[PDB]
Amino acid sequence: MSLRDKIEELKKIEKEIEQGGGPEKVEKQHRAGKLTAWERLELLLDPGTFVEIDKFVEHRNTYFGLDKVKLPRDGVITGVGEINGRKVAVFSQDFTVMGGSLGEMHAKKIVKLLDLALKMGIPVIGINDSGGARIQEGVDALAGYGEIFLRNTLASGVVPQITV
Amino acid sequence: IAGPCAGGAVYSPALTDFIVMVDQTARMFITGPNVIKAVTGEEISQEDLGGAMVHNQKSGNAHFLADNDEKAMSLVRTLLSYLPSNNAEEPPVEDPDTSLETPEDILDILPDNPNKGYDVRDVIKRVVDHGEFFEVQPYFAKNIVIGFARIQGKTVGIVANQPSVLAGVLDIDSSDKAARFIRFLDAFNIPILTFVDTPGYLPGVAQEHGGIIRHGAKLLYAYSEATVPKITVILRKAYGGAYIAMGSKHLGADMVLAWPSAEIAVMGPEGAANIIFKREIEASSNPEETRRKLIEEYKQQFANPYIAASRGYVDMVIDPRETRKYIMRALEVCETKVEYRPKKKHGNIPL
Amino acid sequence: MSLRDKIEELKKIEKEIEQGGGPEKVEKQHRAGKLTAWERLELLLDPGTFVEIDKFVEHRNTYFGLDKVKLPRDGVITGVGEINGRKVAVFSQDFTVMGGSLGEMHAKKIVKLLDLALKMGIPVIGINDSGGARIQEGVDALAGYGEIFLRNTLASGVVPQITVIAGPCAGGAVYSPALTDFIVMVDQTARMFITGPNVIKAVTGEEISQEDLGGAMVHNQKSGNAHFLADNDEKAMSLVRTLLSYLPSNNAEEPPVEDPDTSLETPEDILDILPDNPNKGYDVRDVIKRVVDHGEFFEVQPYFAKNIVIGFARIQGKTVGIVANQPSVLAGVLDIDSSDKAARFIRFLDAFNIPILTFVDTPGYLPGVAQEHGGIIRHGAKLLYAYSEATVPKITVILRKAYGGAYIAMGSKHLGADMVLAWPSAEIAVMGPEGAANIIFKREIEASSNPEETRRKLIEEYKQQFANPYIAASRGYVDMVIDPRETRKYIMRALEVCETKVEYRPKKKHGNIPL
Ligand SMILES: [Mg+2]
Repeated sequence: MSLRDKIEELKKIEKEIEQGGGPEKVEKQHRAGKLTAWERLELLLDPGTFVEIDKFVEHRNTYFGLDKVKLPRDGVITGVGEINGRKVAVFSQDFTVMGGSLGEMHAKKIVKLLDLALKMGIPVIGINDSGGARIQEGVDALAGYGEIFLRNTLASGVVPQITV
Repeated sequence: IAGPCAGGAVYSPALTDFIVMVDQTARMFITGPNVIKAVTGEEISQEDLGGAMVHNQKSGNAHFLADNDEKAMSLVRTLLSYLPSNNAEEPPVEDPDTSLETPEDILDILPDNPNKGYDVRDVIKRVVDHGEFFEVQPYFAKNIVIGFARIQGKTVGIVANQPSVLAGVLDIDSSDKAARFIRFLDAFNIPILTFVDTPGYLPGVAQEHGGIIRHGAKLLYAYSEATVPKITVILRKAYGGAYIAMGSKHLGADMVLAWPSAEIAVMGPEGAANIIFKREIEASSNPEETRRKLIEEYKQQFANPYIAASRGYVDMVIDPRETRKYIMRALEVCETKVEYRPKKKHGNIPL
Repeated sequence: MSLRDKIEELKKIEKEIEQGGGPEKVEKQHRAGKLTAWERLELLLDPGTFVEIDKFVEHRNTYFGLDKVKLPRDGVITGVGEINGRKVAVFSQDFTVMGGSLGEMHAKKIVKLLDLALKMGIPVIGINDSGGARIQEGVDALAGYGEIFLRNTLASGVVPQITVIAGPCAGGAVYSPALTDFIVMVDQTARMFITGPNVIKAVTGEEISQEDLGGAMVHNQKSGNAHFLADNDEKAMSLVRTLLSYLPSNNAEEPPVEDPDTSLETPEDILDILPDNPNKGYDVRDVIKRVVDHGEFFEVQPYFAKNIVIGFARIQGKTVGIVANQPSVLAGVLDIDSSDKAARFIRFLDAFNIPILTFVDTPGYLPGVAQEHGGIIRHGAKLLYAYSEATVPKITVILRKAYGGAYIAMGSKHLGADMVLAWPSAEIAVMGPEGAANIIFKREIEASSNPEETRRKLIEEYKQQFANPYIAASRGYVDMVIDPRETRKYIMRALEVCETKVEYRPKKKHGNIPL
């Protein structure tokens, strides 16, 4: 309703997105000896320096029951932070959301982040943790990968690219 | 302009970036009152034809009104303080504000009632260094606000809808005003900070017959062409072509933030819902109940800022109290933004 | 099942797409006096040269019943064809598919087409025929328009962009046209407006028809938005082909050379155009046509600011742009509207490497409070900027009057003209000779027993002694005072030399032209 009611609603929506694939999937990540997508960033970056973008992105493909589910961040955290006072573009795949599978929107977020790293002249860090293509999205997932590969090639010898 | 400025004299000032005019003593016109009277019959004083207020308020020719020569000299010194010497230099860094916090009372500026306005300068000043805003062309096309300010000591230019004047619409004069300013900022390497709250273009036969099409396109061209950093904050309404024009992601903004009060829609929610549900409204056993149900529902489900955030058109929906901090950090990253344009002698902007 | 079975299937899928919105929507289109999107391309492009792309594109948004319909081509045909043997990118909106509304995929098709034109260095022809945003698709529709405008802006002054308005063009749809170089509007069937009459009526109480608000003639005559008025879709297609024949494919080419007139002569009757009475007007196009190849003049914006004339011609087969004061309309004064018309045309010419040929006969600027209050300073300054900035060859011929600021603005030597010629009828002065004598001789005239007689003699002596073309020629401002019958020869010879003209400009992202 009011501006402060809408701020409280915004906070609800963000907490939900920040669950990832939920407490049970998160617990399983930890049992496997693995940190979550957000815990990794929290260790990688200078404290308090990370700005997320595209947190509210949602998938568009409806196939095979995708129209009945919400997929937080579409499985990937993208943003810019600092490492020892220098700007770095980072992405961190969230395995808790459909095995960290790469949907169309997931790919588009990484493409956007790579485009941005190149344009701003900052290193990119990719943290990979993914079963592969979200199979349900069909050829859009391959389009997604291809565009990423294209961005990696243009950035090659321009900004350093590190993968984990 | 610190005195008369008549005939061919006027064109040099028009070809410079900014014109300061001194209140009672400055006058500028191509043709004087005697010749106008001899040709048209119109009786007018030099002040009313081309005084400093006329050019600041009506003609759109001048950017500042100084009360006297002293004030005009200081005004010039202050304007230069925001600018580089040339286009190969970064603008200067002055008196940095490195605090991150936006005050709590930023939450009390927008009215509860969406039909009411507010002064957008109350938002600007709660986001920029030290609350300092140096307004350009304040008397002309007041439905849009433009000027200089600083973020962490570095010059930014501001473009903002003014919802307290003509509902914050865009029109012929506001397009001209903002478009030229944007092009100046771009040329001299200054970031562009845009604040959005607009329901669309001013309707009117005179707007259409006056060329709202070619004039409005100048603002699209200006943002699109610009390679400086472009950060945009949607405060409230952003409908139709006006959403696109006001530093949208689609014209190459680097970051788009939306307050939770933002309302992004293809047209006015009322007009959209009337078209889309045209049939259901006409087949209901009470149209105005269903039409009002559907309009509220359209606003809630379709016009909220999360639809555009879900597509990545809005990078983040944010607490208004985070606004200064997002801008500061975006601008730290964007200090090294390099963007290329096709090789051309120049473009063909609409005129 | 088999490959040939799959070919038969493919052909069926294609035939269904080619129906557009269906037989009844096509009948309706034709009843409105409009051709289909495909019939238009057929006339526009050389026979059998069109290659369509993205024919099989389908919309993705499912809102408001959109998941229960097929929309062929998503309402737009895109591809590449030839016009007179040269490659051109084309799009053609299909009004029979949801009123030619712009969806997400429709827009992406057009974006892809513009990206391609730019990359390949070829012109773009947009045929618009659209109710506006597909509102059922919401912010994606707006995203679409936005990306189109960005592509138009990037392409601006790199490849020629021509828009034909051949039906409705409402809302944000209007801005892509505005960002293109030239707009052809079809009489009666074309309409363009941001806001429609019903919204205007609801908000301002003004009652107006669509034709009176945004018809082809309105935009040609009142608003200054459009450059040509075609009767017909057929006529609009032939107009586009003729226009392109003047233009290069892109900004890295010299313009095309076509059917050279190699004669040097200017007919004797060029001496009979300017009246004996210097207060009488004439049609400047009678001078233009006795100087350019074959007498052929292709006029741009002929209904708007008719006190100035612009268009394309050829000299020895090579494209030139014409800018000329029109003494038969508002005594050939400069004003807001003429300044806009000429300045934008000149910037186009310069961007695409076309010489500028100026014909000067102007007493100055239009006096009036509305001119001052409407910004004649900033608008007038656009013309000065446009000439000053131009690095293409600039040839200026002064036929008669050239007074004050307008002398300067009309391609003067001081703004970088490569050659300035004056007829013996030329009258170059710092302002109108009456106003100048009134200032210079203020004391003699006021002192006199008969101020009007005294004033009258001084004006005559001033015109004779100070305003003749030989004063400016004595300083080298006018390169030559010429016999009017020598005009064509001078222009040809100068243009031959100026083919290799190289001029630099300071490095900048761009300038800050007044708007
Ligand atoms: Mg104007």
